[PDB]
Parts: sequence; C-alpha cells; structure tokens
Amino acid sequence: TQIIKIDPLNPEIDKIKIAADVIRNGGTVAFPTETVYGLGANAFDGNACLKIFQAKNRPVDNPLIVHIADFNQLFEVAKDIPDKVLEIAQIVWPGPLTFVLKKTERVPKEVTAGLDTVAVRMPAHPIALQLIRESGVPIAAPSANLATRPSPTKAEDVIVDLNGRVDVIIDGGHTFFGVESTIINVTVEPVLLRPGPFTIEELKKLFGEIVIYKHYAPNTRLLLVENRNIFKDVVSLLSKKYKVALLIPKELSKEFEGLQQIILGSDENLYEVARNLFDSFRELDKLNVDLGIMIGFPERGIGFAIMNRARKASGFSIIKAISDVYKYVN
Ligand SMILES: Nc1ncnc2c1ncn2[C@@H]1O[C@H](COP(=O)(O)O)[C@@H](O)[C@H]1O
Ligand SMILES: [Mg+2]
Repeated sequence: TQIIKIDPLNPEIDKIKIAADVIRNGGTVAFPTETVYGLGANAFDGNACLKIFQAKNRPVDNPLIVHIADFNQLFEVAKDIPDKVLEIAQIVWPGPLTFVLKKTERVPKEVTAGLDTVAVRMPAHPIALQLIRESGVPIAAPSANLATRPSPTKAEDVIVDLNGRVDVIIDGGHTFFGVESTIINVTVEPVLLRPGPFTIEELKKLFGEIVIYKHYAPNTRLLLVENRNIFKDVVSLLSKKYKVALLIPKELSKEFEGLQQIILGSDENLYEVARNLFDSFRELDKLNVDLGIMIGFPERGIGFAIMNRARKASGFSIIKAISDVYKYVN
C-alpha cells in the first residue's frame, strides 16, 4: 500500500493525481472526508468496487455511498430526482448529507447491493472533492474500517486497519466531524435513515414532513448512562466489582479521578465529542478493563448523531434508572 501524505486544506494536486490514477485503473484508495475516512473505487467499475468489500470483509449486501464532485455526475448515477430535491441538493452540497435516490443503469450491483436505489453525497473536504475531480468518475465508498472496528477518523486508524489490503491510503489528518453523514431517503414521501452532522433541526426546515443483529465495536462491554443524575452512583456501584473505564467530558474528570478515563471532549462543544467518539471506542478495547461506562449527551444538533452511534456501540445497554444496571451486569 502506498501511503501518501496530503494537506487536507490545500491538497497538492500532483499527489492527488497519483491516487486518482489508481482509481481510474480500478484500484482502491482510502481518503479523508468531513465525516469519516472512506475506502473508494470507481463507482462505475463493479469489479473494482468488490475490492472494497474484500479489503473490509464487508457483507456483500451492505451498499456503498457514491461520492460526486459536481452535479453533472449526480445525473450519471441518479435519475427521476424531484425538483425540490435538486433545488435543496444545490444548497447543501458539498456537505455531510446523503440522499437515497433512484439509480441509473450505470450503477453496478456491487454499489447498490442490487437495490433499485443509490445513496449519493458530495463530500465537503478538499482532498475528497479533488480526488473525485481528478479521477473523472464518481467514487463509491463506505467507511474505511475493517468490518468489526469503529469508523476511522484519522490516518492511523486506516493504516492499522487496511495497510496491505488496499492500493493507496491518503494520510490527510483527522476528519472534521467524526461521525458519518446524515442519510435521508427521498424516493418515498422523506425518511431519516441515519442522523449525522447535518442536523435534524436543519433538515426539518427543508423537509418539514420528514419522518424520524450486527455487532458494533467496541468488543468490550459498554454501558450508556443517559440519565446524568445517576452517573456517579452507577460508577460507584460498578467500579466496586469491576475494573472500569469512563467515557466522559472533561468537565467530569475531577469527579472520578483515580479511575480509568477516556476524555471525549467538552460539554460546551459537542462537535469535539463527535470528533473523538469512534477513537474513544478503539481506546476502550486497547485498555484492559471489564467494561466501559459512557455518560449521555444532549440530543441537540450533532448530539443526536453522537447518541445514535453510542446506543449502537453499547449494544443498546441504556441506563435511565440505576436499577437498569441489573440488566447488563452482575
Ligand atoms: N440505497 C440505499 N438505501 C439505504 N441506505 C443505503 C443505501 N445505500 C447505502 N446506504 C447506507 O450507506 C451505508 C454505507 O456507507 P457507510 O455507513 O459510510 O459504511 C450502508 O450501510 C447503508 O446504511
Ligand atoms: Mg461503515
């Protein structure tokens, strides 16, 4: 694998071209975006796209997201787009919002998992946008992590996961938001399939009528305490019988000094928490603890996405009342 260091804010076009040549030749390239790193291939090349599944060992029926750099490309992969959707796409892109649309005959089965629809988005990241532009083709790509690991948010995550399994890894720093793009299905009348950086607050203003057994990393048991008023007592109750790690905001560090902590960021800046979330899960598994205990965050703005990912990561081990603890531990 060729690891190429590229400036994320002012990418060296000659370096981008090296990766683009790989895409055009049917190879795979891991690249940063404003959400999480992606592993991509020529969206029109089914065989190339299968290499993505092979590198991640991803179940073949889990579809990819097609990344475009301009609207001419939108019409190459999607069709029968409602006028309102087109008008809105033109004001939210490039951005962390993915639209599920009706696909064209040019989109391979490998990309859509055989579905009649295709998920599309225009990434708001210079490296991603330039890579697509220089490649001259839309790039299909899911998150760039190995099957059972958290979505990668920094180059090191991708390297540890895919080095030796992909043709190119662009080392482009840490991703901006840290959580995957918001997904909205506009082929029905619309549904929010996944919360993300494009908040539901903003979505409802554009789409007022919007409708709101896989194991998610970490492998270490993880409890999510949504009620902050019982967090201290849940910790006291568990740290007595188990070696724990607390995923908390810096504001609560002093209250639990002595116990293993993984600082997510500040309560005054949820984007910081979102940026550090997946890597905090990776750290939890590197530590030698019986279980992780994460505190909840406000479900406003990106907080909704944070909690959505947190619930999934905890295998839905939500604690609202201290008595709930009985359900996920002795
Ligand atoms: N046609 C589609 N309909 C609904 N969801 C889709 C579709 N295509 C892709 N997706 C979503 O995009 C995800 C892959 O991108 P990623 O979450 O970054 O790995 C899939 O797992 C689905 O959750
Ligand atoms: Mg993924």
